[PDB]
Amino acid sequence: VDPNPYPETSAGFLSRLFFWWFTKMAIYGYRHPLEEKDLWSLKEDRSQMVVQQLLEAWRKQEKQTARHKASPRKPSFLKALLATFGSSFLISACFKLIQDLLSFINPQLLSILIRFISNPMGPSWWGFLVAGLMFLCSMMQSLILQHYYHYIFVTGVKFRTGIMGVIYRKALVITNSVKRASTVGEIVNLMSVDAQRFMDLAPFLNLLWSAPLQIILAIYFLWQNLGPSVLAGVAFMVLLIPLNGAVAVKMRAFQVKQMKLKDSRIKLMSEILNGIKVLKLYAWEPSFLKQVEGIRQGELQLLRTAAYLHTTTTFTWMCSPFLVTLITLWVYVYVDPNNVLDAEKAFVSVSLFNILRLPLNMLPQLISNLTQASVSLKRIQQFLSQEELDPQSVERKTISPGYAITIHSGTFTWAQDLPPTLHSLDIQVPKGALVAVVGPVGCGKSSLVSALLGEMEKLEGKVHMKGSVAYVPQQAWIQNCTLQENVLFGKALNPKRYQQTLEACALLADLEMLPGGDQTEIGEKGINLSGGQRQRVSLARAVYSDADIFLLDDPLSAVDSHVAKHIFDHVIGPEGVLAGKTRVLVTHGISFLPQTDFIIVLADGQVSEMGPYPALLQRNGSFANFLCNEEKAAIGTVELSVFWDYAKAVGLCTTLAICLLYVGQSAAAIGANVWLSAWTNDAMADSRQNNTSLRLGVYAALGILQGFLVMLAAMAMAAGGIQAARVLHQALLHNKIRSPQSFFDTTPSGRILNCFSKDIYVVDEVLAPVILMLLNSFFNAISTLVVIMASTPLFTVVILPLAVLYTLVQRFYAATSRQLKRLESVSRSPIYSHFSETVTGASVIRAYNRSRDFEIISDTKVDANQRSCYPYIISNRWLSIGVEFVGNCVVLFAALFAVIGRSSLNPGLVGLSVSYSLQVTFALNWMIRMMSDLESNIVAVERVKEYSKTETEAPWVVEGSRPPEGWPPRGEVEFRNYSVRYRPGLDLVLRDLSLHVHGGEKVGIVGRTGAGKSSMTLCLFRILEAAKGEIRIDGLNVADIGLHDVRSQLTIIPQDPILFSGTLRMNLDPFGSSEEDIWWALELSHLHTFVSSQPAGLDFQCSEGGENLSVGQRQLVCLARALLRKSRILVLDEATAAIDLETDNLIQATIRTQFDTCTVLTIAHRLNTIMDYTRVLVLDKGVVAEFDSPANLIAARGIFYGMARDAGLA
Repeated sequence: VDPNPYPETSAGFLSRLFFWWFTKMAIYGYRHPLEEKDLWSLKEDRSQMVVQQLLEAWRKQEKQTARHKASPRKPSFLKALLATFGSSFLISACFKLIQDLLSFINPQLLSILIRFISNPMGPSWWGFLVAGLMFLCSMMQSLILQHYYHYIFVTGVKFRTGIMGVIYRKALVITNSVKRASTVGEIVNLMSVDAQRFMDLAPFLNLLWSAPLQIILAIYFLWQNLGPSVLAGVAFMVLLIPLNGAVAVKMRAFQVKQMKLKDSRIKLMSEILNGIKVLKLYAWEPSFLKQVEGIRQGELQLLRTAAYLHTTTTFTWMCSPFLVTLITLWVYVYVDPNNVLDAEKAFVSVSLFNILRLPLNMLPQLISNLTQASVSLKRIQQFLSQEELDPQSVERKTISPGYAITIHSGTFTWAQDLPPTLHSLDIQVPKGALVAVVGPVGCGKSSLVSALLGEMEKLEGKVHMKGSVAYVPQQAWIQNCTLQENVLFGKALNPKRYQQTLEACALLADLEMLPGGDQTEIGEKGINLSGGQRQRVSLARAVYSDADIFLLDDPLSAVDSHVAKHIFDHVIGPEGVLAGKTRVLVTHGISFLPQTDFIIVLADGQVSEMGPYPALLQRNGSFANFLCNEEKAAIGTVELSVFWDYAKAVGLCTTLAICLLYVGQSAAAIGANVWLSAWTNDAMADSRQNNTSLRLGVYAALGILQGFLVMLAAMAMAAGGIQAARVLHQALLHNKIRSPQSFFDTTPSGRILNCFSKDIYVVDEVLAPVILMLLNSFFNAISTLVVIMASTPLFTVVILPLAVLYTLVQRFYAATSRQLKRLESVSRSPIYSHFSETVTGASVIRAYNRSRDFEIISDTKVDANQRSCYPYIISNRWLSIGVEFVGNCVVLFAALFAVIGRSSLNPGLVGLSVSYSLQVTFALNWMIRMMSDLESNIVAVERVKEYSKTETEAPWVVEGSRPPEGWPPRGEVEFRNYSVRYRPGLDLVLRDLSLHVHGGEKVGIVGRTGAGKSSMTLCLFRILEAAKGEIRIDGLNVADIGLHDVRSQLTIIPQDPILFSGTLRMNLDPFGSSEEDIWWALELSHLHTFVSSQPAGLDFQCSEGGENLSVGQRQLVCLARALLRKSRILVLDEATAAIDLETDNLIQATIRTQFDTCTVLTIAHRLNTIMDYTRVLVLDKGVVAEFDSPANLIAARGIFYGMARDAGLA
């Protein structure tokens, strides 16, 4: 059958009520990695079926829409979504009415226990029954809610897969104008945004009837307990919905302001990363750092003015429950003097204030989602009802005799409003005749091919065509698959043809040029083929199809003219493979006209000439005018060390204070109730007390001490996470800028810029708000468990068994959930990439009669996300049935221990223990969601930590070794006994060099390819350390002096000119240290006339990569920075390979005239540049051939002479 089947199918009453069938995937995920082939197979939910049902309705209603508009009553998707999925929502309503009405039993059974502990003369059986019936009503409420959630969430995965398939079946029949009116980006956003909103509205649709009920019964059952006063309490819960929203608007304002400053830092980093060569060689690295720090300081201050908007959310979650209990039990005591609080009317009016809170807090979200989704159903109903291509404008069943294409009196217009492109066209191409439709400028002709494929409106006329059609478009379409697929579109591989077709189009050299061969992937996610390459693949698809009629549109566009004749003779023309086909070629040239059997030339939209090429010459009418014209990383567990690194960064001291202020808030709260639970016993023990002031006041103060202490903690985990961000980024930017040259070359820049963008973002704006919620929920649960154990001291035995069961469900859940939420992210993207190709290429997909095949390639892509969405929706139900059993066992054991020990408890303590215990599940579910976000998001402190530790280059400046006074002036660089290599683990690239250069003579370096000439420039600047020997300059080894001082004193006109974005003020000088010289050198380099021309002058803006300035000007720009440096030695590099002579000529005279009194060492990419140099060093395979004059080398027949004859210079 199938190797892996949806487990549900086979399960019994007890494994399908408690979701025990997800157990095996859960155990497997933690230990082994999960892959797309271990995900279960969908039930026979498969898109093919869901889409069928949604379409059937639209058709009935739209078929009846001809009737509905005729009786406007436009067809409505809403009536189809409701007929198709409407009976299922009605079942889900009943599971919600039973959870809503079985959640008010437990608050009312509590009132019976707090009215038993009061009567000593009651048989103990009454108590043990209320303890059991308070666990059964709790079990029946969980196993029902978690079975409504399975239906509401699975219905979401089926609205998205049904409004994502009625859209992809309309894009393939929509007329040309609608595609032109809306950008393809907007049309693939009726699946990306609009269908996905329908999946997220699904959970909050049955809250338009529940929320307005749980809030109208809870207020009634609190009217009975506390009187009209409970109305004040609800006001302080209905006036926090406005306030929490106001904090949120002020947060977005902060986030948008930040997204401006972060994007600036990433851009200056990108430019530093993509130029770390010249930034290091010139000593500019100390300066480009201060530019990045200045932008980081601005980002850090803006994060300080957003701690205050996160302390406010911790105050509402932690201290809002107490404030409703104070306003309510304050108004009640005043409103009338006689009212007396008892345990029932103070701990049953607290368990009924929690049931009101989850529903009243989700009333704002329901209005947002049900209002964003009215916009979507308006868009998803416009696309579904726009006009469609006319299926029978062209006639394919039969044809007029001895012909294939006949159009009589046909006029075609792209749009009803637009001017008609073609008028009364008449054509009758005979079978197998090459007809070339050539016409003058004014374009058109195009409308001939698109008219025949049926893609324009036949306002008047008739078109008849017979046979299969193959269309080569004006702009080619390449599918996202392999080249071998593009060549055979939906065809079986006859090897002979595959050889005949590619080679006949000469794609054979191209296939060898393809790195992966013909099997390579082409498309957006593929090697980018050349424009001419694109046209050839398209022609190939057609030639393989072996179709009866070939409508070719300007295939000969980007093709090489010489190569094109070969394609014409081999495939298009009479001697070519396509010789019995009927071909209509729309071309704009006279070269191929003689070959054509007959030529259809037309003027405006009216045919002018219908004759052979000889006839065209004799006609001499407008034809004459036309002629003249690892595995662990995939699981992702986080080691306990990655949490000791965040702590050391925040501060070990700030971390103690956050805890000792959260263990001081708990005490205050766990005591403020021990005061209510001593005030609610005042009436029983003594008939009347006058102490209501001393008892209201103290409770209000102990509550305010909880609030003062939690705000001080929340403000110390939000100002202690902006000390981690400063410490962690400031060190990545320092180790990375100083990393040795090899790291930049071996490691792609894309990875380094990932760390300075996405990972430094999490460390700053995500971890601090998710560690203030793991703590909040951990302390709402530790307080709740301390009261029960103190009130009934034996409840302790149960805490250790239930804690093991709670840890095990979290360990197995997080591991599996993470893997499933990654397999889903990778899967979702393909569904959208296919839609964009179907909208862009729908004319080739339809003309080759392959529309169905392309509707099934979608269903195999919308049935690969579902196979990973379903396993996740079940996983959050196998956990929610484990946290709910370790939360219903606290209600049974906190009410089976009060009844065992009735004699020592009092009505109030039994109320305080049991009341709290009904709220363990909310706290425990938040602690599992928040512990999972921290483990997923704290991988970032691991990467920032590992990039920061790479090895570093020698000190930029070392004291005690400062450079000697005026050390460069002797100007002689002696290489002595030196050996060097690019990376540890490679063979020496230079060997034992021994040289002495007289100060100032121009020693050119001439070398064979593979002689490591490029090592010479790097070795002098200590980019690469000396493996053995020295490069002492003027008696001073460069090794002893600090790397930075030596580099600044020397001039390098680098091979690649780089202009980082900014100002010519900075590009010429970042330090900026002569006020007037910047112009003088620039004209010396013939650049000032261009600089003065632009009105701005200095500070003319230079784009990213200095793109605005032309390469030639940029090369001189290098000469300019150098012109300012004025060092004793000058080092050129790769002077010219493709650069123009005028700049090249300019450089050599200037460097000869201005750099004359200096040692000049020029590596030479062309031996032509090195002429008249006093002493020339020839290098071969790391050996110096000789040190003598160039003419002398020629007379002595050195390797240089062999190169000189290669140039032929002499």
